[PDB]
Amino acid sequence: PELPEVETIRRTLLPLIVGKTIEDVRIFWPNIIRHPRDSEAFAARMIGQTVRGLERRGKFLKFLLDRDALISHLRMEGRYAVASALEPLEPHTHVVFCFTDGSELRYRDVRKFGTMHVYAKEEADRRPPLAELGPEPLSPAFSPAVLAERAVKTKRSVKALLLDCTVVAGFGNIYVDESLFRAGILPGRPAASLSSKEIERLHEEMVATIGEAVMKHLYVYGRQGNPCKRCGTPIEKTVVAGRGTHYCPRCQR
DNA sequence: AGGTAGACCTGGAC
DNA sequence: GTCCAGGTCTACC
Ligand SMILES: [Zn+2]
Repeated sequence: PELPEVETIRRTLLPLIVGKTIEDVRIFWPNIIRHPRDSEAFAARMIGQTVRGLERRGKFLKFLLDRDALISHLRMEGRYAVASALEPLEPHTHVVFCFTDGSELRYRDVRKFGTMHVYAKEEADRRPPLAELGPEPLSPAFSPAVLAERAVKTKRSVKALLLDCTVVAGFGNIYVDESLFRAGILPGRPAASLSSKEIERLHEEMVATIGEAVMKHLYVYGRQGNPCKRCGTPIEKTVVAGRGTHYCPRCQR
């Protein structure tokens, strides 16, 4: 899921698990557990901790327990559900946290691409994968100044810049293409070639793009061959930053 | 060795 | 048997 849907999961999951105490952890695909590397230590350390909170950083969910934080990335098709220990697990269930009240937090993932890392709370932010993660796009910490500073410094295309997780959190292929379209900037342009006016406009559209989605219709992403919604020009697709890239050659410059 | 490009977690679909 | 999905932390220099 994208950032806005991860925020929805964060908001919806929290009341279903807050205040519950872990009694067991069952792991059916150890490779999902990335820290501690030994999934046995992962399972053992969580036992007896109570869920106190659930936060989001970029696309990462951060489950706050007593001593530890569990940092979870759903990647492609990871999903969490809360259900009774008495019911059969659903297909592709790879990790299960059993609570003392007979309920369970289940993690399902067809591709097995998701990741889990557990650290002491006070360490989580300075260890992978959260270490280096850029500012939240909806936060004052993500500013035109910050964006301009990174743009003027690189030889990369603007798209490559915006896909860099250290620049800003939670921007992937879709929102990058959409933001660039709304700002009227071609994705293949050198980041350093953007005028201050363009940086300001891109910042504004980046914020509106994720902002409208987190609170609540694509212009270019996956619409190649179809008419642009603003000028009717056919949307085109190329490779930029080694990625499938969608844009309107008339609206964007 | 800082900045960058892009390698890699797998099952499902071709 | 081959290829795709893809964000991001690795690894290349
Ligand atoms: Zn257009």
